[PDB]
Amino acid sequence: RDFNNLTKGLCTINSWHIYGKDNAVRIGEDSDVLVTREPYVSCDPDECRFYALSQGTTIRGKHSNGTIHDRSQYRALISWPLSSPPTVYNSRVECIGWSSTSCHDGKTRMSICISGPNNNASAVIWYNRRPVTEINTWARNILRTQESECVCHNGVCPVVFTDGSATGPAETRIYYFKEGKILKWEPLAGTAKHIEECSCYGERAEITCTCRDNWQGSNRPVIRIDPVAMTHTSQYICSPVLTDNPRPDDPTVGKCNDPYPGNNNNGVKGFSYLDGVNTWLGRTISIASRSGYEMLKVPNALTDDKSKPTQGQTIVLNTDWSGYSGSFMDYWAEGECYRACFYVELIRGRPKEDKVWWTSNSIVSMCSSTEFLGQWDWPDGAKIEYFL
Amino acid sequence: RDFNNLTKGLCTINSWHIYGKDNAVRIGEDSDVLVTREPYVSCDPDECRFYALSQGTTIRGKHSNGTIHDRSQYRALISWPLSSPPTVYNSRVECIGWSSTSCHDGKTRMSICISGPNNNASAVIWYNRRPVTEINTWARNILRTQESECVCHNGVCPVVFTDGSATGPAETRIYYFKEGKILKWEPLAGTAKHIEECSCYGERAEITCTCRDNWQGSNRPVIRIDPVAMTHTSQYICSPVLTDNPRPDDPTVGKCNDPYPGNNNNGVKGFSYLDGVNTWLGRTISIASRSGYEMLKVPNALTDDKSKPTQGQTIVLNTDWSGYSGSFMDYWAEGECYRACFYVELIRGRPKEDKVWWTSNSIVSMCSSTEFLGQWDWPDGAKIEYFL
Amino acid sequence: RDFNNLTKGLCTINSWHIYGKDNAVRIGEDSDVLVTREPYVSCDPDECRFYALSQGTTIRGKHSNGTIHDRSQYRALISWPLSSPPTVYNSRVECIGWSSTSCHDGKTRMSICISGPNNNASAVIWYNRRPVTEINTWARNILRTQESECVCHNGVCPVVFTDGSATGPAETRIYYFKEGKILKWEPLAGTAKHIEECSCYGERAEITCTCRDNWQGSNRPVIRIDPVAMTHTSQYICSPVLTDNPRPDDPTVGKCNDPYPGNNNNGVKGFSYLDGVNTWLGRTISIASRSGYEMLKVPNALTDDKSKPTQGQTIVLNTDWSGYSGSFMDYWAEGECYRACFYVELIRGRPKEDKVWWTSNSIVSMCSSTEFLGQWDWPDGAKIEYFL
Amino acid sequence: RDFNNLTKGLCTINSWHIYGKDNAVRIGEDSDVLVTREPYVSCDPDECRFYALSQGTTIRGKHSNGTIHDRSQYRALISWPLSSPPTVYNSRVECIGWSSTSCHDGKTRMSICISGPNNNASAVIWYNRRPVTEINTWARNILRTQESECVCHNGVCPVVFTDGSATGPAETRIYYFKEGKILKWEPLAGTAKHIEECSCYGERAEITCTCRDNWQGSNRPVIRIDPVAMTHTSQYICSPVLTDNPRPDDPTVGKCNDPYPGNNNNGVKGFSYLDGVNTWLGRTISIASRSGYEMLKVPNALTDDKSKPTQGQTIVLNTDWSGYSGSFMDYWAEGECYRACFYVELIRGRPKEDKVWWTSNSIVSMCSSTEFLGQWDWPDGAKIEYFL
Ligand SMILES: *[C@@H]1O[C@H](CO)[C@@H](O[C@@H]2O[C@H](CO)[C@@H](O[C@@H]3O[C@H](CO[C@H]4O[C@H](CO)[C@@H](O)[C@H](O)[C@@H]4O)[C@@H](O)[C@H](O[C@H]4O[C@H](CO)[C@@H](O)[C@H](O)[C@@H]4O[C@H]4O[C@H](CO)[C@@H](O)[C@H](O)[C@@H]4O[C@H]4O[C@H](CO)[C@@H](O)[C@H](O)[C@@H]4O)[C@@H]3O)[C@H](O)[C@H]2NC(C)=O)[C@H](O)[C@H]1NC(C)=O
Ligand SMILES: *[C@@H]1O[C@H](CO)[C@@H](O[C@@H]2O[C@H](CO)[C@@H](O[C@@H]3O[C@H](CO[C@H]4O[C@H](CO)[C@@H](O)[C@H](O)[C@@H]4O)[C@@H](O)[C@H](O[C@H]4O[C@H](CO)[C@@H](O)[C@H](O)[C@@H]4O[C@H]4O[C@H](CO)[C@@H](O)[C@H](O)[C@@H]4O[C@H]4O[C@H](CO)[C@@H](O)[C@H](O)[C@@H]4O)[C@@H]3O)[C@H](O)[C@H]2NC(C)=O)[C@H](O)[C@H]1NC(C)=O
Ligand SMILES: *[C@@H]1O[C@H](CO)[C@@H](O[C@@H]2O[C@H](CO)[C@@H](O[C@@H]3O[C@H](CO[C@H]4O[C@H](CO)[C@@H](O)[C@H](O)[C@@H]4O)[C@@H](O)[C@H](O[C@H]4O[C@H](CO)[C@@H](O)[C@H](O)[C@@H]4O[C@H]4O[C@H](CO)[C@@H](O)[C@H](O)[C@@H]4O[C@H]4O[C@H](CO)[C@@H](O)[C@H](O)[C@@H]4O)[C@@H]3O)[C@H](O)[C@H]2NC(C)=O)[C@H](O)[C@H]1NC(C)=O
Ligand SMILES: *[C@@H]1O[C@H](CO)[C@@H](O[C@@H]2O[C@H](CO)[C@@H](O[C@@H]3O[C@H](CO[C@H]4O[C@H](CO)[C@@H](O)[C@H](O)[C@@H]4O)[C@@H](O)[C@H](O[C@H]4O[C@H](CO)[C@@H](O)[C@H](O)[C@@H]4O[C@H]4O[C@H](CO)[C@@H](O)[C@H](O)[C@@H]4O[C@H]4O[C@H](CO)[C@@H](O)[C@H](O)[C@@H]4O)[C@@H]3O)[C@H](O)[C@H]2NC(C)=O)[C@H](O)[C@H]1NC(C)=O
Ligand SMILES: *[C@@H]1O[C@H](CO)[C@@H](O)[C@H](O)[C@H]1NC(C)=O
Ligand SMILES: *[C@@H]1O[C@H](CO)[C@@H](O)[C@H](O)[C@H]1NC(C)=O
Ligand SMILES: *[C@@H]1O[C@H](CO)[C@@H](O)[C@H](O)[C@H]1NC(C)=O
Ligand SMILES: *[C@@H]1O[C@H](CO)[C@@H](O)[C@H](O)[C@H]1NC(C)=O
Ligand SMILES: *[C@@H]1O[C@H](CO)[C@@H](O)[C@H](O)[C@H]1NC(C)=O
Ligand SMILES: *[C@@H]1O[C@H](CO)[C@@H](O)[C@H](O)[C@H]1NC(C)=O
Ligand SMILES: *[C@@H]1O[C@H](CO)[C@@H](O)[C@H](O)[C@H]1NC(C)=O
Ligand SMILES: *[C@@H]1O[C@H](CO)[C@@H](O)[C@H](O)[C@H]1NC(C)=O
Ligand SMILES: [Ca+2]
Ligand SMILES: [Ca+2]
Ligand SMILES: [Ca+2]
Ligand SMILES: [Ca+2]
Repeated sequence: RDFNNLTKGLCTINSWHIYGKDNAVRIGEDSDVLVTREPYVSCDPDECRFYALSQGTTIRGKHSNGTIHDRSQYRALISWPLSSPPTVYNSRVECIGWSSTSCHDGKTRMSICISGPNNNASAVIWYNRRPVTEINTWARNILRTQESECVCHNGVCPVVFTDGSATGPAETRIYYFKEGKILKWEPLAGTAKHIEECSCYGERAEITCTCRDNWQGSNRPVIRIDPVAMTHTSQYICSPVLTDNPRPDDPTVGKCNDPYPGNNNNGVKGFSYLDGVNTWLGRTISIASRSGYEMLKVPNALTDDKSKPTQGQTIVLNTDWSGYSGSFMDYWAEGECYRACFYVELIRGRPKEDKVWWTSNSIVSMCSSTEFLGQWDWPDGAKIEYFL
Repeated sequence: RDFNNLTKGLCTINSWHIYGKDNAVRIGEDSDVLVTREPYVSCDPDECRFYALSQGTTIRGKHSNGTIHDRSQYRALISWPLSSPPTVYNSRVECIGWSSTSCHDGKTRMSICISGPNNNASAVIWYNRRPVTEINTWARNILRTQESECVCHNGVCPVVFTDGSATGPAETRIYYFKEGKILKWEPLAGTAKHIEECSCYGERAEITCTCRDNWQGSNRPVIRIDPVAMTHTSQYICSPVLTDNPRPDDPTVGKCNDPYPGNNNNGVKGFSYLDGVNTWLGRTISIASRSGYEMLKVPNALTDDKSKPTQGQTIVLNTDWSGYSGSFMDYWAEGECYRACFYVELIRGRPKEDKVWWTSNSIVSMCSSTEFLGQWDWPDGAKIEYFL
Repeated sequence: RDFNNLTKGLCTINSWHIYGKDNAVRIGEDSDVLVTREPYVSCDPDECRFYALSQGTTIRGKHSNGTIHDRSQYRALISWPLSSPPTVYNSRVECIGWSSTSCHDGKTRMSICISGPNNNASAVIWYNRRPVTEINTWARNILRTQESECVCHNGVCPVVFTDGSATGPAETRIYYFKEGKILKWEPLAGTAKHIEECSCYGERAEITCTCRDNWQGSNRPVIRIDPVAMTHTSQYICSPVLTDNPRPDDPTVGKCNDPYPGNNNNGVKGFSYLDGVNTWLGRTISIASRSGYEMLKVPNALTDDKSKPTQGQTIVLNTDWSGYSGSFMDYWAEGECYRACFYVELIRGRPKEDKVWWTSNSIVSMCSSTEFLGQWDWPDGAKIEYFL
Repeated sequence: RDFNNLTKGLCTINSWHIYGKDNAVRIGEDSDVLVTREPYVSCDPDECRFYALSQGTTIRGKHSNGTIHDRSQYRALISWPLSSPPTVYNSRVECIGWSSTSCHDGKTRMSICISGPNNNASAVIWYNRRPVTEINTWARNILRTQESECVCHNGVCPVVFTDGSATGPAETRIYYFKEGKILKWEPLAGTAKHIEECSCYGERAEITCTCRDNWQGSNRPVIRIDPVAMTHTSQYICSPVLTDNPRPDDPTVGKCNDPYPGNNNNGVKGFSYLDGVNTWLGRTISIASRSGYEMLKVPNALTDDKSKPTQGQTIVLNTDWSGYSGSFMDYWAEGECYRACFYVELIRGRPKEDKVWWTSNSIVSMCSSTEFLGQWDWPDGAKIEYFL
């Protein structure tokens, strides 16, 4: 009932423990589960929930044929209980649209969905389950945003949006919202060349976003934001451990303010926790496809351009599919420090498993632990052959 | 916890943004979704919900054969969460009957369903989930009401009812209710010749209803109601832009107090927001069938008998089916002014798509924006051929 | 939050209006609806709900074969929202057992289920969702109770139970409960020869039950109970309009303290509202099967042994099936007087419709009105042939 | 809102009455019910709920093939309403893992799930729906815990865990938790040789657990715990009535501090209420398989090594399958004394019913009564042949 303030710092991460997993494609083989993608996880003061962009069909309905396409009029942002499937009967629709973000400021929740044709799209900002502000396309080519939660400090909650080419210079803006209303906005500044799909967190009154350059970097852009002063800066992560996909093999030396060359015009949403010696990077294991997934401890990855791993943890094995991944935290948990968490989207279907006509996913999520705990891998677990 | 008072005026409408959409016939192909029609949208102080008249079968059950018929003992008024499907397991039954209306007065909700044979029907008025007043048929031929929400001001909530022929003079009455109890009622007065199915809103302590003349006007009747004095008047919308369906082509000059001739004995429930220069009319694009849907800005449409459009927005394209449409607003939203909203019913099945045996629909709804936002079209999206 | 007191008297009943109906066998043809029978309706301070004894299978599951049998280990008392179907996913299990009753005393709800073999059955009394008192069989032959709600006055809520033969003298007792605990009990007294299945209501601090003599009366037993003094008496309804089924045709003169002869060893649960000139009897239309259903106004039916009908209302037509019927009222509704209500069970399947292997039902319920409203009939509405 | 204190003693148990039963495999033949095993029952201050470890598939989905295996990444602890089925749409996931326990301390609920490979497993302790403490494997061979509720006294809630061989000496520890945090822990002490799967209760500020020796006793280990002093002791139940399974026939004299020999390396989770003359033991009827189930009154079973039964009650007959069983009580029920309750898991499928490919179960539970009530048997009730 008063706005949350990013007061604490992050706990030390010595390993990751399972937090939620829904087994959605298994259970969807014989239950009424909706076809999604682009999932994430966000918390309220009293419950943390799973989120995704619906495709408007169940996995076994006939209209599941064709769900590899990203934007259409039948998609919506939906949320559901932690670790249940997106069912037709248990899901809550937040807003209509084929790109989103959402965060709670302590008093209530802001949601933003985007819909439109490519050259005439528009975002409307929902605060306390009601429509308040709308924004229209500025550069007239697929206006999009984070696809994972935003972060708020005393009422102000910044959101990064890109409008323009995904294969050349684009127009990115950081908007500062409070209670649904635009306070100010700025264009992207600093050395990042291209921003797409930011995954963010905050600690000690600062917001950090690890984003995706689609144009030309296989190393990742980072935006640091100040919610009080309402300003931001951008860099690339210095470390040679490259975490975009597809990507060239790891070099010896990395790049701090320029894209690392080697693969152009493609990527994946990813994240990292950047906290000095306590820094952990997430990445696909295949350099060529979204398959496998690992967490790697690389001290001072952001600043040191020769930093190599110090400890690791396999989250998904290379023979299993992964996809998008992002950051969230439960800022309303009791304790001295923010515990860091992430989710990994596990895509099943087209394009890699071409023998069915649909695309869908399941979620796995994890949080940090100060113990050095043992590891297991967490694959989707459906057998595509049962759907034939 | 005290009665709502229509205090504000309407915001300026410079375009319309998506508000809710449920994709019910898509998802019903493989989920347990009920067969409906005659939908609308109404808001409580804490949530806005979708409503419709159930047919008592799911779309894929065998009893869906024959649901083109309008009145029977198996229909009921049901409500469900905003932007979910009318599912068997997520729906709430408000009352039993094949015609309805419903509004919240600030303290609690009044619902009215009607059932009976044609020559002996009856309305019972429910207030706070309990039956309170009943009214019996006065002219003994299909007693009916709005099929969309009523509007309340300080406890009084007026409802328009018609009893009699749909193809000649009928008996229409406006009843003023407070907490379920009839305060007074009047017969229709003013120049409207025939009223059927009113769609209403209020601003600055006045209620406006745009209704359907079935007998002989292709231009629409309007009733202005005063909830304090409890009086009303009626006219037709002056503008030559004709918004009933089927209808003759648009003339040059319009009619203010007489039906515009050209099509007799048929129509569709429709609406409009009548606010001086800030006036917007909704209509089907086909003059011959309920197909396509558009919003048109026609300044002073009610009074000027030569008013032509000034700006437009396509809501459904002409190759896709539409149906009934109406007005609602969220009178409990924060702000200086009432934001105007509407829904469009999208009928699928018989009679136009004769290769299945059922009739059902989905909902699309929209609210206004002061920005000039870009447009997309919003079709039902099912493929009838999957139901064969 | 303090016990309800039967303070008011009954309103005048000049006709009956629809209150709830669920269309369960229609919708069960293609939804996951449970097989029930022996339904009734009971109200809490904030909601009225539907109740029945489950058979532990859905209508279309294979285990629905054999549900004509009455007692087994798989039955339970369940409640669900007013006018929805008993679905697997929307139902609440109150207690386990193949005979029940349930009422709310103002503070919280008492439920009683009975299970056992025929010669060793037992009742356990649940108050505030917890087990409190248990009673064991006294005469060792199918211990049973009302199959419809009990009625409470200032904490005391009496329940009638029969243990023994259904085809000869039995042992009936009236137990007075308060907060789950037996205060006292008495054996049946007065002139009724055999009690089975009582349907009760209260007005002005008196409880009236119309019961079923199975042994030898086609006229019905009535028990009047005093909850303060905790005493009771019994008679038969004097009127020649006979309301049990099967039954001989209506005589000219009736019997006040003896069973009317003509049909032995069979019956149906039924009810009546006994209020001087304002008295209304419910009965099947067939004298030979449970088919058709009507309400009849017979002034002073209880006392006058020559009373004939004065006004009527057809509830179900004779070509459609009916079954059990009973009384409830919403003692927590605002108003000067108790409005009288009833439900009718509509059985579908074996034994009359032998071409399927299951038995199940739907509910229709009605309440009274002081208006003289028009009538419609309310049949189940499923087509058995869709289940083949 | 303040911690529960084990204040009362147990009521006298003169027979057992039905409390809950869900009929899950019957209803799962045609509803979306999840495949489980290892169920139990736990109560909150306001509701008692059913719990089990999910297999991540519905009974009729294809992924049900192979659910005889115990540990995998697709299992989770779920809870659902008392006496409903574990449905996809009505279940709540508590934590991820293939072994668990859970109890409410009066203020809120602690849950512990365990996942991992066999040689690197880990427990994480959830308090108030959030992850708080994690523990890693100490002896590196299937770290497991109770599979039924723990018991709390003024904030401290002890849990027994075993890590190591199931066929030789293992490492067992008793951890004392308060609000999610480890206060202390001890290794097992006293004369018990092997602990696996403890079923516990408390009365007068003492916790009693009846556990399973898998290695070599057909008589059962008992741990008595003191939550204030945080200490414990262990013995075997002295009585010759042997309650593990498989087991040799009952001897004449029993063993108080040594395993009774006769069957090595196998068992079943079971329980008992140990209260002087008021002592009741539960056991399978077959000495060779988990089939049949009975309650037996054996006065002073724990201490007297020649104690024989005095009274009995058949719960499941020998021709029907049983499985695991355990103890719970509703410590928040009104009354002078704790009423004792238990559940029995009823396994259906492989390995005994090899003609299907899945394994699943239903629950039956019972509580005590001071009346001598009559008995019935409570079998699962599905017919396997309907699943072919
Ligand atoms: C029980 O549970 C515990 C807890 O999980 C288990 O213990 C963990 O075991 C993990 C696996 O062994 C281990 O993870 C690794 O940690 C390494 C850190 O070790 C180094 O430092 C420590 C301390 O200083 C030393 O002891 C040790 O000797 C090392 O010096 C990481 O280096 C490991 O990551 C790399 O290996 C894996 C494959 O094995 C790669 O997938 C990964 O990407 C890393 O290697 C690639 O990238 C680097 C960096 O640029 C390159 O140098 C390297 O050549 C690889 O590059 C190619 O591949 C990538 C990806 O395909 C591609 O992009 C690139 O182009 C190249 O093609 C690893 O993360 C945990 O630290 C350990 N935890 C703890 C606390 O012990 C235990 O085993 C369990 N089991 C049992 C049986 O009990
Ligand atoms: C990006 O997004 C933006 C936002 O949506 C898009 O911009 C919008 O584009 C819309 C389509 O062009 C446009 O809508 C039209 O607005 C007209 C107003 O324009 C006039 O005034 C402005 C300013 O004064 C001038 O600039 C302009 O030159 C005009 O003078 C309306 O007139 C349009 O409606 C009519 O056209 C459509 C078909 O195009 C008809 O369906 C509709 O019914 C209207 O026409 C019929 O009715 C009139 C009135 O009686 C008749 O005169 C006419 O002949 C037609 O009559 C026949 O048809 C009807 C229906 O079948 C039948 O009943 C009758 O009998 C006859 O048979 C239209 O509404 C928006 O204004 C514009 N918005 C803004 C802010 O710009 C942009 O394009 C998007 N795209 C891209 C690529 O970026
Ligand atoms: C619009 O809506 C309104 C509101 O519903 C409709 O108006 C209602 O219409 C009803 C049907 O006509 C009517 O109901 C009947 O009321 C009779 C009362 O009428 C008498 O009194 C009034 C005033 O004093 C007089 O005007 C009138 O002339 C009469 O004197 C009841 O008598 C009727 O019930 C009997 O008839 C039906 C069949 O028609 C039987 O099923 C029923 O059981 C009753 O008859 C049997 O039982 C009696 C009593 O023992 C016997 O005497 C008789 O012979 C029958 O016995 C056989 O059958 C039974 C059952 O099978 C069996 O057990 C026995 O053994 C024998 O075999 C009836 O109830 C409403 O009163 C009326 N309401 C109002 C306010 O007007 C209107 O019509 C609608 N329609 C339209 C088109 O607008
Ligand atoms: C109506 O409802 C009421 C309420 O339920 C019903 O009344 C109950 O009826 C029950 C069944 O008769 C009865 O239960 C039995 O109680 C015995 C106690 O009786 C003794 O004491 C009383 C009073 O002192 C005396 O009246 C009586 O004469 C006796 O002396 C228990 O002994 C019974 O348990 C044993 O029998 C059953 C089979 O019948 C076994 O399954 C069970 O395991 C017990 O026997 C085995 O174990 C013992 C102990 O070591 C051995 O000595 C014995 O030989 C058996 O051993 C073999 O089998 C086991 C299991 O397979 C195996 O492990 C071992 O190796 C050996 O192979 C039984 O529990 C209730 O007490 C009674 N309740 C009341 C209040 O009356 C009434 O009947 C219902 N019916 C009707 C029609 O109205
Ligand atoms: C956050 O800080 C503001 C002042 O900046 C204060 O009013 C607010 O209550 C603080 N938040 C919380 C959760 O205390
Ligand atoms: C899916 O659609 C394609 C064309 O878009 C069609 O050929 C294909 O057969 C469909 N798949 C199935 C399984 O119906
Ligand atoms: C509406 O007006 C009445 C007086 O006409 C007042 O009592 C009521 O509280 C007002 N409504 C609200 C929501 O304040
Ligand atoms: C629907 O009913 C008609 C007659 O009312 C029948 O001929 C038709 O075949 C039915 N449709 C289907 C698909 O069963
Ligand atoms: C019912 O009567 C008792 C006294 O007999 C009184 O305490 C109670 O509050 C009354 N009930 C209500 C609902 O007022
Ligand atoms: C129902 O059970 C009977 C015997 O109890 C069997 O003959 C019959 O065929 C079954 N019905 C169906 C449709 O399976
Ligand atoms: C339990 O005991 C503590 C003191 O040991 C006390 O504070 C607490 O309130 C007691 N529990 C309850 C439910 O009263
Ligand atoms: C289950 O899996 C086995 C091998 O694991 C396969 O042979 C069997 O046929 C499957 N069962 C069914 C009914 O599909
Ligand atoms: Ca890239
Ligand atoms: Ca018309
Ligand atoms: Ca009889
Ligand atoms: Ca053993």
